[PDB]
Amino acid sequence: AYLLFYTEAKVTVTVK
Amino acid sequence: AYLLFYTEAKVTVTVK
Amino acid sequence: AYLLFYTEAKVTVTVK
Amino acid sequence: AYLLFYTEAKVTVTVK
Amino acid sequence: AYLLFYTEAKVTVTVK
Amino acid sequence: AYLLFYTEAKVTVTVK
Amino acid sequence: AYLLFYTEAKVTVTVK
Amino acid sequence: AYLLFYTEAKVTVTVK
Ligand code: NA
Ligand code: NA
Repeated sequence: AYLLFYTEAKVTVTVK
Repeated sequence: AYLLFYTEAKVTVTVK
Repeated sequence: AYLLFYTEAKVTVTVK
Repeated sequence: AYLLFYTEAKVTVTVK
Repeated sequence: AYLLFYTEAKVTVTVK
Repeated sequence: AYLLFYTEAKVTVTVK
Repeated sequence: AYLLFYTEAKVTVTVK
Repeated sequence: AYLLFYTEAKVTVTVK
């Protein structure tokens, strides 16, 4: 799986 | 799932 | 300095 | 400053 | 598992 | 689980 | 400088 | 500046 960084500042870290 | 930062400094990095 | 997580999910990672 | 992620997967992590 | 970084700058973060 | 840092510098980031 | 993980669980992420 | 990941497994995190 990847660690993904969704970003605006703020970031959301996801495991996909 | 998210990586969540539970924080006091120190932090717990939780996989949820 | 240390990395300061301001958590709301989303987080801001500050260099404090 | 804060950690600024530039996301494309690949990411560039910077200190802004 | 552990976090495996593939570095090129850009990096891919994976869970191995 | 949480991210467990085994630090020696170098670190191993385990998903515990 | 390094990012250093001072660790107990919780961790302090230090910029040195 | 960048956060850089030198990697062997172990990783070294640098601020450049
Ligand atoms: Na890309
Ligand atoms: Na590249």
